[PDB]
Amino acid sequence: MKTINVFHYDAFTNKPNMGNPAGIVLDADGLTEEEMQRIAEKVGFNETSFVLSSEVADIRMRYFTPGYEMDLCGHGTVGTIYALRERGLLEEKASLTIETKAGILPIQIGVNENGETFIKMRQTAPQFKDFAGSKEELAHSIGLEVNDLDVSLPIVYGSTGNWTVIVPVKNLDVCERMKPNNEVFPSVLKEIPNASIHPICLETYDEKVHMHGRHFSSAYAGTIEDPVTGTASGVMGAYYATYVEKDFDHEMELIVEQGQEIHKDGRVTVYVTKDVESEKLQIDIAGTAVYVKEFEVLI
Amino acid sequence: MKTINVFHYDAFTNKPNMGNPAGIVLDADGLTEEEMQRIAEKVGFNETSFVLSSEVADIRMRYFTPGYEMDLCGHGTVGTIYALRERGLLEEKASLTIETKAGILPIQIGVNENGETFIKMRQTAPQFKDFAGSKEELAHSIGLEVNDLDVSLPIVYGSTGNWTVIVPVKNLDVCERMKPNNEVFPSVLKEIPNASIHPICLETYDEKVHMHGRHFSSAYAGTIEDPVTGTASGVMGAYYATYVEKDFDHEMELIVEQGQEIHKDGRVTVYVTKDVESEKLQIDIAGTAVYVKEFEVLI
Ligand SMILES: [Mg+2]
Repeated sequence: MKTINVFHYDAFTNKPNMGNPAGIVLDADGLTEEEMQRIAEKVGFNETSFVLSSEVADIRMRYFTPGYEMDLCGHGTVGTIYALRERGLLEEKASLTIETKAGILPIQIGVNENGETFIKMRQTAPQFKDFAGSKEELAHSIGLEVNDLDVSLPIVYGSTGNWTVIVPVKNLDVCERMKPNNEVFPSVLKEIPNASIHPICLETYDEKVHMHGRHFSSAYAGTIEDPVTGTASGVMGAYYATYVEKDFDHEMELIVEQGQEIHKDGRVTVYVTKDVESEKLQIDIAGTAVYVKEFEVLI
Repeated sequence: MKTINVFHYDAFTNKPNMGNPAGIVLDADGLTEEEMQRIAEKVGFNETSFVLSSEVADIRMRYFTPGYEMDLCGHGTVGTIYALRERGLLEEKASLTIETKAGILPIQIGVNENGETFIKMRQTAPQFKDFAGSKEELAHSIGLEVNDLDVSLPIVYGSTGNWTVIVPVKNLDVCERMKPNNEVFPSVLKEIPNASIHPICLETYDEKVHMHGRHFSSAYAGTIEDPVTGTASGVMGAYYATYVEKDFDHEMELIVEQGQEIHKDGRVTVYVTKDVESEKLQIDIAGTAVYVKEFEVLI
């Protein structure tokens, strides 16, 4: 048997246990892909990342769920680069390239006002489609009634890499009552039956934050609810810039929060940029992260 | 998008192109399994080896044929360690360990009777089974008549890691007449259909060597003839100690030659020890290697 040290960092939070868990093997150059998959299974977190040597970038990363390899994982990238940086395991520079199976990712490493290191990455340009299904059926699928929805803002499918349904609800009291019936989502979401559902409101628990959301997994995911979701956060930023606060020049940013209803406290910073030659908004997200624990896995 | 330097050293010879070609990537830590497989396919050698980081041994190695990964490769290990040492990429030591998927291999290094650097490896204790099939079909499958076989020595399946059939034939003249019909081997070798066939005789081209072999690959392999075969040579040494000369004091060494019929000239040194612990023969082999070329592979 071999002994592998695995770290647990929580992404998109500054407090242990209050974010999206990210397993990390800080130097995976001694491992095969089969070993990586087995380590991720034994770790049993939603995802475990492996830091590797690269021929074409500063580093390479592979991302695994307990059952399969993913081409990309935003929260795993945030947690992993944060850990490398904070541990003294990176070169002295404010940007990094990461070789992945989906391409080379440029990463920016910065510090926020509070002195915390933030990891910033680009998402895919946003796409929206109107939701044309039944609002009452949608409300019921998340344990609500139709008058819990916010009539003033549109329900839309949105993607900056993965499709989710942005469902505006009246306030936090509504969010607290939600109960996802994920198995029924496909019947309600005709256009994109495998989308997740991400209800939102502008009322927030955290003071510096502009939007609140909750994330309910697709019917095809197995899971019920994700703690702090970087992909959906990017969609929320694009949505905000498109439907809520449209009047900006060049660049705006907002912070979204997630996880309070399940005893967490996640925050994602979303940067929305427009350029005169670009057909769509440009979306970046950034988050900080925090050490949770380290433990041994035998393989 | 990646340019990989591939080295070619011939194993089990001191003369360029007179041994068993070993493709070598000296630092493969930037590569996936798929990339390593693709490089092996492009190179086209019977085996290409990849040097990788290890947390539990001096180095780690993976071995690939043009089509699939192998668990072990003696000639690739010899060529690779010889190359690493030649280029100063290993701590210069008389012993080291190599992590492989099949286990950690202890390796010894020294200077042989001929003044060349040897790489020495432990094989598995010999297993034998009598060949009970048709000697006629066997002889024909190697382009011989049944009369060309040496009746005074037994035909056996033998393994020190890979099953092969030791087929004693008259002499070197008979060896030169041979031509393998590998496709028919499984139908001939009823007991172990996927075995290779390794004819031998005690007449040698080099008077300072003890046994002559030739290696005809299994039907399943992507080859027809292997130039200098470490596994089979270990079986030959065991065979010598078991069936030819059983009278020695604790340990003996012999040299086997292979490759002359295809215009090469390989040598494997075989160490046979009467292990008191296992109460069975213990077999090591060693050989030298030689630089042939370097070239780039784009993947
Ligand atoms: Mg590797």
